[PDB]
Amino acid sequence: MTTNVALVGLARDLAARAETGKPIRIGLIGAGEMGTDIVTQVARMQGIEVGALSARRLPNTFKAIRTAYGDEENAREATTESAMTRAIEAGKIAVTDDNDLILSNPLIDVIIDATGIPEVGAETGIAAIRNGKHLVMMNVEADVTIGPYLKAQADKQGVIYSLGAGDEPSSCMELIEFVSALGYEVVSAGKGKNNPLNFDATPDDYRQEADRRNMNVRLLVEFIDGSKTMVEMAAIANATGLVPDIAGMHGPRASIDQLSHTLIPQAEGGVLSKSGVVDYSIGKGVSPGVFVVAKMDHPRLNERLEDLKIGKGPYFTFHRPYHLTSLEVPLTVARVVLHGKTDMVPLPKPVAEVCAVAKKDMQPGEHLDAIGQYCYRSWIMTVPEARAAKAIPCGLLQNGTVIAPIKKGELITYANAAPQPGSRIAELRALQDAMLG
Amino acid sequence: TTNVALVGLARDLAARAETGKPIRIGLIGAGEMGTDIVTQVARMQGIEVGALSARRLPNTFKAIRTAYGDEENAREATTESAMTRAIEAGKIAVTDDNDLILSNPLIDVIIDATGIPEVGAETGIAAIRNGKHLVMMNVEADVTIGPYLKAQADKQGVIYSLGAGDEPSSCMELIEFVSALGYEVVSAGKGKNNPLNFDATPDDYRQEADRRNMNVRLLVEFIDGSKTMVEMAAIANATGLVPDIAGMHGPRASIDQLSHTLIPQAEGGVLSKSGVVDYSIGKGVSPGVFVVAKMDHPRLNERLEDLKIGKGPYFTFHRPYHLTSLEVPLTVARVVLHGKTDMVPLPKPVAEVCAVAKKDMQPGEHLDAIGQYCYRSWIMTVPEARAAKAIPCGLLQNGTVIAPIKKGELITYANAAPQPGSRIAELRALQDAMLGQ
Ligand SMILES: [Mg+2]
Ligand SMILES: [Mg+2]
Repeated sequence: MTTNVALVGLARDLAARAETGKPIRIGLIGAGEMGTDIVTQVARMQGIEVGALSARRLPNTFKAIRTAYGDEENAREATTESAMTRAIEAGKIAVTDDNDLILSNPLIDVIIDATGIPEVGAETGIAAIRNGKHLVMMNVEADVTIGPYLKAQADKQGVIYSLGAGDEPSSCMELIEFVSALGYEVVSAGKGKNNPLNFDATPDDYRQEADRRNMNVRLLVEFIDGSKTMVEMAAIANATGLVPDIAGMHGPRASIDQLSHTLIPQAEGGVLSKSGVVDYSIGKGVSPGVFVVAKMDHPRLNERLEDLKIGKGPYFTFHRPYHLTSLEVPLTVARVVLHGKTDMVPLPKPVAEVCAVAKKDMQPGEHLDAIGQYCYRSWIMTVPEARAAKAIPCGLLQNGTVIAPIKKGELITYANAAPQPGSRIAELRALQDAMLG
Repeated sequence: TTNVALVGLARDLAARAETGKPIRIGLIGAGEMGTDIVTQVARMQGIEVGALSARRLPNTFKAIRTAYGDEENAREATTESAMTRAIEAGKIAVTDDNDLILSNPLIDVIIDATGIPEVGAETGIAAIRNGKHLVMMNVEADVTIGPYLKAQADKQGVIYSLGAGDEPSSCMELIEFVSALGYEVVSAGKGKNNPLNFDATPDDYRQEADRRNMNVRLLVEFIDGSKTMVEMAAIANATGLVPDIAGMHGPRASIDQLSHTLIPQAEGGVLSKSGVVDYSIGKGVSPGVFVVAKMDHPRLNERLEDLKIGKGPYFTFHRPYHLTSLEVPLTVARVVLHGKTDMVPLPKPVAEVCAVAKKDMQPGEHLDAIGQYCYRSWIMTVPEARAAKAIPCGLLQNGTVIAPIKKGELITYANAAPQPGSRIAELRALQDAMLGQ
């Protein structure tokens, strides 16, 4: 009709949900780019709606709705529960500047924080779970810091925790599930980037592109300096047991057609010390999307994949050549609510830690700024290596205090820096560490 | 073996293994596809081949020896009590009598891997009659009598599905995704590296078939387009997409050109309308399958452009692999564990696989078989096939020519008569009666 095709699978399940007259209802925190994308995407779908939308400043909620629909007719201001419930019952998106109204409204099935602020994702995440709501996490920086604790609390409450679909970590998990259900060895998994990283990048280098693209300069810097890649790969590690092969990963030069001879063991001509890793490639054809390199262990299976022109064995590349970011998150919401399935959760025992390296020399008393700025960049390590070094989890570091001189390129540790101790995020991480100890 | 924690369907299969009662497949046909399935299941958890049949008993032992290295796991059974005792002993029961498999109480799901459409029809209705789920690999049979099989499965309370891993069922994965997200499916299908040759015969391929120890008919039906017509018809008949013209356009297009080619003429492509099955000639599409989708909101167009998915409003979604028989056990797992089909025909077919003569023939000659000398498949809409009195291609093997036929001419009830006594002609008449109601 709009789609040109009969209803099948999840599309059919959503249509059946719509026919009940009670759609799945998202409580959406954050009316910026990702939130506006979600509102826009849900408007094309059946059986799923945004019940309520919050922003720090109320006008930005109306702006998001106007961008999605071309006018504000679907928006209705609500600053108490009775007003929010009435709005939703009237078929409106309740808009508010009070997150707690969304977190506690009885008609909201699932919470998504789209602010892009890890501390807010932590705060609203534990609130969602305490209110007995399912939680879909888009903030990967938060997830790699406190995900295991959120997941444990979600299980204590009988709700589902999941990373949202459409970002490299969760998209890669689709490939991992497929290869592993078939009983094949996962040799390496990850993402690519078209151009080399620049670990020295700062907002001075990108402020011009940011202005031109009307976007947050920090998103550019964390892209170029490797930080986002380190985070995303750690999320895959911590959901699978795959490990970085070396701190920071290898990040070799490899096009899509070269992965199966590069991100494999050194004994077989690759760069890896062992099989079972997260890594990434620099080169053409991989981004957007994600990959798994799998090994065949039976000569007949090798021959079938060679006859099918999948590669030359025993290593083969499985590529998902797209990820739609925000746009796929409603699919996670549907799977959670209709099927009781998560798309991606951390394991109970993390295997990797996102650590941080200084981008510049700093003296005691200076404050560390923020990811995507001037002072530091993320750096993946195994948990044992991070612990030996007393590395501070990168997610804790914004506005931290330097307590001993730090040189450009040096690891940020509990010997040379101190997080702001009063954050929900440092306080939740302490609880996670106690749970794990 | 996999290097990763159990997630999703893998986890579901491991939990099934822990019950001590695996999913049990009854496998009919010990040739190449059936040997692939025995080999693939051997590296999976929670799923086993309970029994294997062949026309000639020694081929069952040969399949098992190719899978395992020796024939140890095989045990001949000639009665139900022997078969059940063999399965309970951890053996693969082997026989030359399909009915022993079809009626054994320990068998959960039947798969016919013989590659013979008539046998797929016969064993499929028998599997349903016996209250077993049915996974169909024979697409030639499915596009002939699939609707009837699906209706009879519904009456018995069992599940009918095409097996995963072939172009039609792989494409349905993409169609599900795009349509769940509410996007317009413009075109869907597969690719071929080189131009079709409609005049190909076994003489052109017998040398390569001998060299590769393979059936020459598989090569001829690939080259002459027959398999492509069948696979696109299966997608059509599961979705309501239609060939835009008899035989489809089959334009030259690489993977990067699909989104400007298999789109409407008004927008610079070749199609008369949106919502089709078609195929491309050129690089980078094969192996696997595509959907070209259209965006209907400028923000969603912008997002996909920013992600470098394409230049809008048309975008290509590619699954760059499909593993043939190796994925079929995933269909078995989803059917038995989750009650989900991977692919079913709609109740009302929209496309018919018809046939065209490859050479002049005179009355009294017999038509031979697909992949040989006399005829090739040719997709048509159902209304055009009806109007022309076209015979469904699946009925034609060993049919009688009853009026002169020229090279390139459609095979119709006016110029040929199918063998009337086949299970496939009989079941097709039943389907036509059911559709008349
Ligand atoms: Mg990402
Ligand atoms: Mg095929």
